[PDB]
Amino acid sequence: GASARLLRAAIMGAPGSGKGTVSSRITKHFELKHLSSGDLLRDNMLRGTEIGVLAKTFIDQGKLIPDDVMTRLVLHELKNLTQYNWLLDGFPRTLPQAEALDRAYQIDTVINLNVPFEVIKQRLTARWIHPGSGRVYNIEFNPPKTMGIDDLTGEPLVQREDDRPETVVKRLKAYEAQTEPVLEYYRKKGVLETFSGTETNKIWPHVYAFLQTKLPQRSQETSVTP
Ligand SMILES: Nc1ncnc2c1ncn2[C@@H]1O[C@H](COP(=O)(O)O)[C@@H](O)[C@H]1O
Repeated sequence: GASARLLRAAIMGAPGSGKGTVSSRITKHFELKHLSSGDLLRDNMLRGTEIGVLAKTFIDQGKLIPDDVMTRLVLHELKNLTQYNWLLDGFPRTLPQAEALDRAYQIDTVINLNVPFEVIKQRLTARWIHPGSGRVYNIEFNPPKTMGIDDLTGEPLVQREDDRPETVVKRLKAYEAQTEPVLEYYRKKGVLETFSGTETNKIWPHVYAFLQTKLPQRSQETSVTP
């Protein structure tokens, strides 16, 4: 369609930054292939491939899969997608992945969502479970009537170790350490576009207006016929 005009883009953002929502809306409104490296890894795992076994090992220890493995897997998929616009998501995560990618394809725009630390920390530590019933409470959307207590039984709620504040802080500092070199690398290339905000619905209009200058709105499903 857009003949020598295909978008090679990447989207970046901390866990809890709303990146997942913004990636959904981009794919809802524009004609592009969204390649998510976490989804490639889940599929390989689901299919029980050798990279699926390798990956599950690391992901269980919350580590990054080595750069060469991750780069090979992604580059193999992009080989197939050259005729489409694409949005890469979760890759590059490290500076060897970004340098490697640059030897194979020219990346035109990297979208970075910059949301304050405390906002991301509040999102990621918000979930509590009542173990007996499976009832979930999210402090932002449906808080219990008394904190740490199940509404219906009065029994205590618990939080997974992953959702605890200290664990979350640790994950965010690691993500920052990892991706800060990547952002600086795209910033020297002049391809980094940063969108800052505290709510995803205030950031989205700007990302939408920015990609509309770049690519084809998916033909017309106006579903809010309001
Ligand atoms: N670009 C990447 N490099 C290395 N590991 C990755 C990458 N993308 C996904 N993963 C991993 O898969 C896990 C979940 O990915 P994510 O869906 O992006 O949180 C991460 O903790 C890493 O173990």
